[PDB]
Amino acid sequence: ESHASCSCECVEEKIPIVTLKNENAHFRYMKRRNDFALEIENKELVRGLYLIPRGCDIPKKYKEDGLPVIISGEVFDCSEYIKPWIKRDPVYFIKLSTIKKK
Repeated sequence: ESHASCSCECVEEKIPIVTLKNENAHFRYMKRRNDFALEIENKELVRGLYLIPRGCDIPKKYKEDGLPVIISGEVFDCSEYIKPWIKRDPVYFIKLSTIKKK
């Protein structure tokens, strides 16, 4: 179990989606973005959307494409992005509390 700290806060309103506890996931390297996302097993909770551990400094040992991991944290969106005029990358954000290699 590696504990983590995440500080990329929402500007307008945090919109909580779901809280994950000991969730199976895989890290996915995102070529265009050039960042790592998490794909979780329980697709029904996030519509299959990848989770961006935004602002979280992840230990280098987890940054491998396809690595199975076990994660906990708060999945959320930000209302500033929920606007009729906003075109967005379809993702949710996650504030990670723990990550473990599966």
